[PDB]
Amino acid sequence: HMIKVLSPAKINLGLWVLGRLPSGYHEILTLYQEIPFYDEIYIREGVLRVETNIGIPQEENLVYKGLREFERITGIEINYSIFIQKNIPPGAGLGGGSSNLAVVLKKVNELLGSPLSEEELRELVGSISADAPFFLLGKSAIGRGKGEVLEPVETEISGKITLVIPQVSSSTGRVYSSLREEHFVTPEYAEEKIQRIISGEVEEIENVLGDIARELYPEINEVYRFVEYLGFKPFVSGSGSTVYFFGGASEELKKAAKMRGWKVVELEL
Ligand SMILES: C[C@](O)(CO)[C@H](O)COP(=O)(O)OP(=O)(O)OC[C@H]1O[C@@H](n2ccc(N)nc2=O)[C@H](O)[C@@H]1O
Ligand SMILES: Nc1ncnc2c1ncn2[C@@H]1O[C@H](COP(=O)(O)OP(=O)(O)O)[C@@H](O)[C@H]1O
Ligand SMILES: [Cl-]
Repeated sequence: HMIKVLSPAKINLGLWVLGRLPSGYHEILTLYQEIPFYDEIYIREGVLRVETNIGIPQEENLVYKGLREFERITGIEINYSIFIQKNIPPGAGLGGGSSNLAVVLKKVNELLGSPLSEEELRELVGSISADAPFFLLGKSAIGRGKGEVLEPVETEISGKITLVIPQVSSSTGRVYSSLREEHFVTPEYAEEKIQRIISGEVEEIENVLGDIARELYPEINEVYRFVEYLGFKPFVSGSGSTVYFFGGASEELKKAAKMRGWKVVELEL
């Protein structure tokens, strides 16, 4: 009895870093926005298996790690065969892996009689991925702490958004590790910025991890410069690699993308 579950992406509509935590993580503020861009996940009764169409090893898959932790916490044997069709590229700053982890573990929990509460599930996915708890909420939310302390919000943002995703995979850890004092801001500063974005002022979006990613991976900067040339203000999701803008894709951009190996995703919010 195979089922299909959709695993959506997010973008950050702005991100600010407040400082380092002794744990090695960073305290942040960000506006998360779930976007209609999905991995397709097929769940089948069978021997525990987690496969993708892009060669991610089972042992390194967040979903697999989550299911194995589920088994350990709960005592219940997981007999599900998982295949993920990965439309959302790894290292794109769209939280694809985090989404995968959250929707699979939410579904498997329900299928097995809900041995974990909303809170326990949240803590489980959260202990593996800072972005994963967002995907248990979806829609629009302010993420605080490491990103997992969530406040649902209603924004005045709608219309076309285009994602331009280069082939280069951005390492989240490497981008965060390049942060120094000059990159940090007070929460009061970030908090004012986020509220303006929520009210529709998209010009107020910024993201220091984007600044760093453009330096560490020159192709992200090329995409960024190309979007400017197209007549749009570019923005960066996560720690890169994705650049987005508020508008549609022209034939010129599609041509550039085809030639350069960029993925162009046209969305409506
Ligand atoms: C950049 C964002 O995509 C914005 O939504 C997220 O903060 C990244 O979250 P994620 O992909 O779930 O990241 P994780 O897999 O939990 O952590 C990967 C690495 O990123 C760094 N990291 C992540 C989250 C955070 N609040 N501070 C950090 O410093 C840590 O060095 C960590 O080892
Ligand atoms: N199910 C999964 N989907 C995508 N990436 C995964 C998955 N499981 C593990 N990974 C690993 O996580 C990294 C990218 O994950 P992703 O959530 O796309 O990062 P980000 O969105 O922060 O750029 C890659 O190194 C990849 O090998
Ligand atoms: Cl930005």
